[PDB]
Order: sequence, then C-alpha cells, then structure tokens
Amino acid sequence: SKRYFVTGTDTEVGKTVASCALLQAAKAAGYRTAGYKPVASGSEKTPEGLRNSDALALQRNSSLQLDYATVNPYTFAEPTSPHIISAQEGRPIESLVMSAGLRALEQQADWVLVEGAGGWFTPLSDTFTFADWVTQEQLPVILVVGVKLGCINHAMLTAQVIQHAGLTLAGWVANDVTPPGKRHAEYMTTLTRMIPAPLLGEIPWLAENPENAATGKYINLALL
Amino acid sequence: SKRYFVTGTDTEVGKTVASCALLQAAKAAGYRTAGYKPVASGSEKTPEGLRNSDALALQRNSSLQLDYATVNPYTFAEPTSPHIISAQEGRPIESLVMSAGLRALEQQADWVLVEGAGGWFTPLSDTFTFADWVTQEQLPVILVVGVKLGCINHAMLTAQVIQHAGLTLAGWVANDVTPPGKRHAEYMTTLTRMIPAPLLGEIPWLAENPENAATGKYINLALL
Ligand SMILES: Nc1ncnc2c1ncn2[C@@H]1O[C@H](COP(=O)(O)OP(=O)(O)CP(=O)(O)O)[C@@H](O)[C@H]1O
Ligand SMILES: Nc1ncnc2c1ncn2[C@@H]1O[C@H](COP(=O)(O)OP(=O)(O)CP(=O)(O)O)[C@@H](O)[C@H]1O
Ligand SMILES: C[C@H](N)[C@H](N)CCCCCC(=O)O
Ligand SMILES: C[C@H](N)[C@H](N)CCCCCC(=O)O
Ligand SMILES: [Mn+2]
Ligand SMILES: [Mn+2]
Repeated sequence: SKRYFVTGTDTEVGKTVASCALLQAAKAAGYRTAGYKPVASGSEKTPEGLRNSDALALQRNSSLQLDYATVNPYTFAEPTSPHIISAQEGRPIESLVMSAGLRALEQQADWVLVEGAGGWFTPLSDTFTFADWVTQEQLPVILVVGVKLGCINHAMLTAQVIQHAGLTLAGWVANDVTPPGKRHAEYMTTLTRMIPAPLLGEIPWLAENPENAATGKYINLALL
Repeated sequence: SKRYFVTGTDTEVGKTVASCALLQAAKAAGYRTAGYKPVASGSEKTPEGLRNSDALALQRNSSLQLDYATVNPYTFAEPTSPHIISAQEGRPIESLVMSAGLRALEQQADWVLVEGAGGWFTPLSDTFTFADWVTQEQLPVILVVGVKLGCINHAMLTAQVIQHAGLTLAGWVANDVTPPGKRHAEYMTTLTRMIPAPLLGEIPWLAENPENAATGKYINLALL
C-alpha cells in the first residue's frame, strides 16, 4: 500500500481539511483509500462511546466502509496533549497497538493516510513521542502549512527536524486559514523556495464547513 | 560584555515582555544594560521617523540612556516578514550593519540583550536568515515559550535546531499568555523535562500593559 503521515506546522492549521482533500484526490485516481487517526483527544459522548470529529471526517472520506475503532483506536475526551490525558485515565498509548492498526488497514486498502495529533513532537508518554513512532514506521511525511504570519519559521523548523531524522518529506500542502491578505503571493513564493519538497496544491479559504467541501481538485497527486 | 539573543516559539508569544523582565533583573544585579533590536517591522510614524514599540520598550528598560537608532538600526512600517518589506523598499538588511551596531553597544554596556524578529528562521533576504547571523555571532540563545496548546512541539523544534547549529541554548522563560487554564502544571512539568536548558522563571498573565510592569522579580539571573 502507499502510506503517508500528515503533520502540521501547528495544531489547528487545517490538517484534517487537507487530509480529506488528499483522500478525495486518491479515490478519484482509483485507489482503495483508508484514513487512520491512531490517537485523538477532544471527543464527544455518543451512545456508542466517544467519537472524535477528525476521525469521523477521515472515516467518511475513505472509499472503504470502515468501523470507527479501526480508524481511531485511542479516543480521549479532553482536548489536551495525549500523554497528559492517557496518564490521567490509566490507558497507556501502546506503539504495538498503533502499528497493528496500520497493518489491519493495509489488509484492505492500498492508499492509507495517517493523521497525527498536534504537530511533530506531540508526546504520547513520558519517554515516547509521535515522531518516534513515525520514524519507527519509516512513513513519508506530508507537511500541512496554514498560511499566516509565523508560518515560514514553523515550516522550516518542522522540515529540518524530519530530514535530520532520515525521513522523506514527500510534499507540502498550503492551507488558507484566513481570507486573502496583503502578502499572500510573497508568502507562497518564500515557502515554495524554502521547503525542500514539492507543493502538492493550495486549499482556498472556505468559510462554511471545509472538511465536507469537495476539495480533491486542489491536490495534484501526480507529485506524490 | 555578556551577550544573549532572545527568540520565541512563535511571533506574539511575549518575547518583548520577557526581554524587559530580563533587562530589569540584570540592572538589579548591577550590570550596565542595553537592549538591541536590530531589525523591526510594524512601526508608527512620528516627527522623528518611524518608531517600533518593541524597540521603544527595550530602549526604556536599558540602564544606559541610548538613542533610538542605536537600539534599532532597521525600522520598517509594515508588520510583515523583514525580507518582503526590505525588497519592497529597496533597503537591504546588511549583516555588517547589524554586527557593527552590536559592537557599538558593547563599547558602553556590559550586559547586552539582542531581540530577534519573529521566530528562529525569519528571513532577512532571499539567501540569509536571522539564524545565520546569530550563528555567525556565536550568541547564546534564550528561548521564550508562550504557555498554550501547541507550545511543547514548538519549543522542542526550536531547541533541536539551535543545538544542531552548534549554539548554546542558555535557558528558557515561560510566559503566561492566557489566564490560569486546566493543564498548566502538567504543561510546565513536560516543558521542564523536555527543554535541555534551565528554566529561568515564569512571568504570570498580566492583563494591563505587561511590558511596563515590574517583572524582573520573576527571573533568576543566577542560572544564566
Ligand atoms: N481552508 C480553510 N478554510 C476555512 N477554514 C479552515 C480551512 N482549513 C481549516 N479551517 C478551519 O480551521 C479549524 C482547524 O481545521 P482542521 O481540523 O482541519 O485542523 P487540524 O487538523 O490541524 C486540528 P488538530 O490539531 O486538532 O488535529 C477548523 O475549524 C477548520 O474548519
Ligand atoms: N505575561 C503576559 N500577560 C499578558 N499579556 C501578555 C503577556 N506576555 C505577552 N503578552 C501580550 O501578548 C502580545 C505580545 O507580546 P510581546 O510584544 O512581548 O511578544 P513578541 O515579542 O513575541 C511579538 P513580535 O513577534 O512582534 O516580536 C502583547 O500584546 C503583550 O502585551
Ligand atoms: C510583524 C511581526 N510582528 C514580527 N515583526 C515579524 C514576524 C516575521 C514572521 C516571518 C514568518 O516566519 O512567517
Ligand atoms: C487537542 C488538540 N486539538 C490536538 N488533538 C492535540 C494537540 C497536542 C499539542 C501538544 C503540544 O505540542 O503542546
Ligand atoms: Mn485534525
Ligand atoms: Mn517583540
């Protein structure tokens, strides 16, 4: 299966919006797709247990019908760092459970997108970070950049750390988190020049519900 | 002279507030202090030319009476990346002018604090970043961390890049940019454990005008 990990320059830059776009483009290319969100914090109560909105978006944008727990094995109610709430609850986040889940998806899908939690270095326990599991799995990484002041520094910091870990930075996606501002074009030229990976496409600012929008058209899967 | 460069986990995390605290603690220890902001964007018009608020704060918290241009040689009106507005204006930001300015302060001060612009990787031209000048000057770096969700990842990214450049990370300052929230203590324990440099102190959330507040007491200069 092709496999990709999606990370962002910060929490709340549109990582689930860009993952849905990527999943829609892959389905359009003919792949049997599956989204995977191994760890999620910030969840609603339902009759079936906790459900996280990001994981629900990944589940409904996959071309296979998948069960919720297959998409998101670890679900925590409080929107904080996974390692704080895990210790609070007495539910260790296990690397073998995260990896087994990825293998299970690979039995049925041939294009799998894995979304992390927060940014690159999100702690999963006191001695283990998300970055450690991605390095362990040798996943190529797609960086989502919310275009806003401060994003050049965050995109370059994340790009260098990934490359120093010996991982492939597969490409980056520009996500317009605000309406058209004055230095949009110059910001896009600097980011193109400085991130050592192809620009896969730019998702425009979409006021109402962008994760349900049809955004696959903004992604050129040909560069991945 | 002792010399330190102050950087932040992002733009707007309280870097000028923590620089004023640091300058007030150094003056209290008996040092002849000078703040230096070589490059500033986001400036007001006055009868004397453009003046930047950060640079004004550094100038009024120094124990020597210094002229504005000595504190801030490059002043741009638009609050954007220095390299965009520099090219726009036809005013190159020169590394020799930035370094000469630091030497000039060193003729009169024995404790000099240098504040950068934005975060670590802020571009100054199309082939030169702020990080390149700090490496060139071999300045030890103090990291200011605004305590908010997403800050563990940004503090670790910045800490690793500085150390990979062979620079000393002298310490870090925790700045409380919001009122007391639910996971404050756990966030402070994780950041202490993960940043390989002493915690110099924590500045509390101060609603009204914190750069004019007397905040020197929150800094332990003894660890620098
Ligand atoms: N293209 C766009 N236009 C308008 N709003 C957007 C947008 N992209 C993202 N947003 C909005 O910004 C917020 C964050 O989006 P998203 O959930 O995709 O980011 P993220 O995955 O980085 C969050 P987390 O760190 O919890 O995973 C949402 O409210 C979303 O609808
Ligand atoms: N301890 C604190 N309590 C309340 N507000 C604070 C604060 N620290 C910073 N702020 C506020 O946050 C904003 C940013 O502060 P500051 O100017 O020191 O940050 P900064 O230097 O990172 C900005 P720039 O990137 O332009 O240099 C200001 O409005 C400031 O008063
Ligand atoms: C204007 C702002 N307040 C600071 N002076 C400069 C921030 C530059 C950020 C560059 C970037 O990383 O995107
Ligand atoms: C709750 C939030 N929306 C994401 N699920 C997780 C963000 C973890 C951030 C950890 C940190 O770097 O401070
Ligand atoms: Mn998300
Ligand atoms: Mn400042």
